[PDB]
Amino acid sequence: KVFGRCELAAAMKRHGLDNYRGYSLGNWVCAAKFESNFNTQATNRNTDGSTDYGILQINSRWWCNDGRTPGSRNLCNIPCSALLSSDITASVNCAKKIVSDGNGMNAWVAWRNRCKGTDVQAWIRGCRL
Ligand SMILES: [Cl-]
Repeated sequence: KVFGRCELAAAMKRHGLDNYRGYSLGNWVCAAKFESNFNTQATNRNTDGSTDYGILQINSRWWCNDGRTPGSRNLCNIPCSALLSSDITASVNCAKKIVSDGNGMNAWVAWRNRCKGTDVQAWIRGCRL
């Protein structure tokens, strides 16, 4: 599923991401835009053999199991394929664990490089929220 911008904003808010760990809802929409372009089915391999999955590109080395990543930890205790569903519940629950770990949203390279320090609130403007 390719979410609309305001459509994904409403869903992330419904699942309690707005202001989660102090990160306003705009930070999460911006991150999804640049990690996956709002596409729940996005997958991208990394150099270390792991792969990033879903609308927030969660990694198979530590967080989910795709059965092909050596040293997998599956800390979110889910198959990575669950991160590609049209229902973002699984990606949201795992993202909550990631952002709580210690480095905050810096765990998302696209957020650090393209969202952090910008007008992230622009990513929810015009949305009926
Ligand atoms: Cl915001």
